[PDB]
Amino acid sequence: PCPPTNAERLHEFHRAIGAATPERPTPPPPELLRLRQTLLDEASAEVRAEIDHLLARQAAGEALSAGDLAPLAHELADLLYVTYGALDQLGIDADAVFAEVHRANLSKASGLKPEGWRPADVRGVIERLQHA
Amino acid sequence: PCPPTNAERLHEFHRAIGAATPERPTPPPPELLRLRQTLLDEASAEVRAEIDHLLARQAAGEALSAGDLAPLAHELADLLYVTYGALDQLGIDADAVFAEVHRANLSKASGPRRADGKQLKPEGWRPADVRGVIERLQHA
Ligand SMILES: O=c1ccn([C@H]2C[C@H](O)[C@@H](COP(=O)(O)O)O2)c(=O)[nH]1
Repeated sequence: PCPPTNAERLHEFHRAIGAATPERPTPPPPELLRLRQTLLDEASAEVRAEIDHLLARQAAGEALSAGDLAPLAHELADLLYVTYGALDQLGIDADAVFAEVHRANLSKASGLKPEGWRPADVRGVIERLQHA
Repeated sequence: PCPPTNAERLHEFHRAIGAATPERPTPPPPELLRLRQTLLDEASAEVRAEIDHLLARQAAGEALSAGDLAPLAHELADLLYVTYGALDQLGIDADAVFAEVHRANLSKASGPRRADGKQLKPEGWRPADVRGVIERLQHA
């Protein structure tokens, strides 16, 4: 009926590979935080490498095609993958947190802050996630 | 209908600020790439600072609570926002790309693991065909 969200895909991946994926927000061991940092740094470096390639080709006058974007698109998705992966390993529903950030960002656009603007309250999202 | 995805939320956000983005994959101006790179670097640095802070509290002997994770979770979601933001400005359906990357990541399950925990690739592993995703979206 509906495809899984990208956040739910990360849950499937971590279960498939035996990586920690708690049901509820869970303070992690330092080894997990270190790995998440390393995976983010790896993905971030590949994105930058591909952006630099495209800028260098444009500087030389190349007319980029849609297909020329595929390496960059791949690395940007890898960066999503390990960003979702950090939230999943923390036991934090990424869609619930993203929804709150989106609420605050979109509400901010509807104003310059609008009158009763409420910034993102991720602590509240964390507390509600513990109590399902 | 199916609920909106986070990539669809970015498309909604870009329209709402009056900067509607392409519906199909579209090569961007160089200015667009340099701006998206800066946003990614700043969001990445915010995340790194929060991870460093949690690691420093743990190395001090402090016990983290779930509530202590909210600043990190916030900055990770901000990073999602600017990463999805980049794909949306390129006119590239993030969910289509992500689905194919996901399929190729699930096929790594039989591979070995690195000392830090990273899942590595088994022999015979084949990468995702993101060129095929872009081609499919471009014609469609
Ligand atoms: O432990 C891991 C190992 C790999 N990946 C995903 C992130 C990227 O989508 C892609 C990067 O893998 P490498 O190409 O760096 O091996 O696999 C993870 O999420 N967790």
